[PDB]
Amino acid sequence: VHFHPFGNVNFYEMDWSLKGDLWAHDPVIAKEGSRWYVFHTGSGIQIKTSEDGVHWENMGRVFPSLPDWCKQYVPEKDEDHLWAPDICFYNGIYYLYYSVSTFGKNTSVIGLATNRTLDPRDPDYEWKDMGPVIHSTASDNYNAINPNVVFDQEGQPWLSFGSFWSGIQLIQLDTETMKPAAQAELLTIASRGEEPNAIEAPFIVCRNGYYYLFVSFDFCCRGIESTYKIAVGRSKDITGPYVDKNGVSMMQGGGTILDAGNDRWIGPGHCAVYFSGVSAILVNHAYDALKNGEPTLQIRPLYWDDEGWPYLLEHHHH
Ligand SMILES: OC[C@@H]1O[C@@H](OC[C@@H]2O[C@@H](OC[C@@H]3O[C@@H](OC[C@@H]4O[C@@H](OC[C@@H]5O[C@@H](OC[C@@H]6O[C@@H](O)[C@H](O)[C@H]6O)[C@H](O)[C@H]5O)[C@H](O)[C@H]4O)[C@H](O)[C@H]3O)[C@H](O)[C@H]2O)[C@H](O)[C@H]1O
Ligand SMILES: [Ca+2]
Repeated sequence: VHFHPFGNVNFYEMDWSLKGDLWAHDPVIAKEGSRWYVFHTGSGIQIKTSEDGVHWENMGRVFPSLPDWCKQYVPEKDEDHLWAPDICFYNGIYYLYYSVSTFGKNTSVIGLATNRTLDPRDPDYEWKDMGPVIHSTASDNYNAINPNVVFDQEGQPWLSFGSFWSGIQLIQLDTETMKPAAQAELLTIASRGEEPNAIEAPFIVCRNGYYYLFVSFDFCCRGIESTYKIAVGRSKDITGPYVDKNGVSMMQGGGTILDAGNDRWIGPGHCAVYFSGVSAILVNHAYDALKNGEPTLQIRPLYWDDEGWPYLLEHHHH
């Protein structure tokens, strides 16, 4: 399943000196035609576009206003900022997942919107509100935010999500609804194993016979004091057990650190990983120490070593 398509594009041949409107947190990317799209956290889900992948402009948003049903799930929410979108392309349809929540609480719902095209100029454009996907309340020990969809080796879709509480959750989706399958059960597949369980934002990819689970550790959303980092583990089965490069279980704080940030780019996290041919990129945000800690889009080539583990090189100089 080519659920994140990018064409003949070779990410290792592009110079990723990003320009333009770069302010963002919790970014994902998609490409339709020759146009690239970044979906990120903000009013009604915020959208940027680019004709090359490198020069970005703010383009629009997914919802003019919050869908009405959301209030039932999160009655205390009184603004229209939707969090941590995820995008995938399946059966000719775009499935956009997003989070409705309030900060520090686990009364939350993940919604689904669908579209035939990502382009508002295209007369087929219409984000159909397909309603709720999965939710959490105070009686749950997980938080229904931060969705991610992955396809397993048998082409079955799966949803991972989570933030704090018991950690990262996983549940099988139905291929028709792209919502959790009838009697499907929620599994916890990662956790720091203790309090406060600062693990969130899962992103799963399948490469060379392993599922790789990327996550963010520690604390976002504090500008220049954010302590966010990007960590990774892997499993032969999508249901786990996920283990880091040192063999430590990701259900016990395991995870190899991919990026902990530098003197400029503080607290990198909420990442997404995409492939095109034999190339890959990591997408995330980081808090800009030279611009008042403002969350900033980052896109970098991501390499894989001979043992199958991902790694980043030093930042180029521009
Ligand atoms: O930048 C300017 C503005 O941003 C944009 O508008 C919307 C904003 O983006 C949102 O951030 C994205 C989300 O951030 C991550 O998770 C955030 C929170 O972390 C957890 O809460 C943190 C903390 O711990 C809580 O308690 C922990 C649990 O309680 C125990 O019982 C349990 O055992 C513990 O584990 C505390 O209450 C709290 O202090 C929460 O899970 C989550 O709320 C998500 O991953 C991202 O989705 C930001 O918040 C929005 O306002 C605009 O563009 C711009 O104006
Ligand atoms: Ca995500």
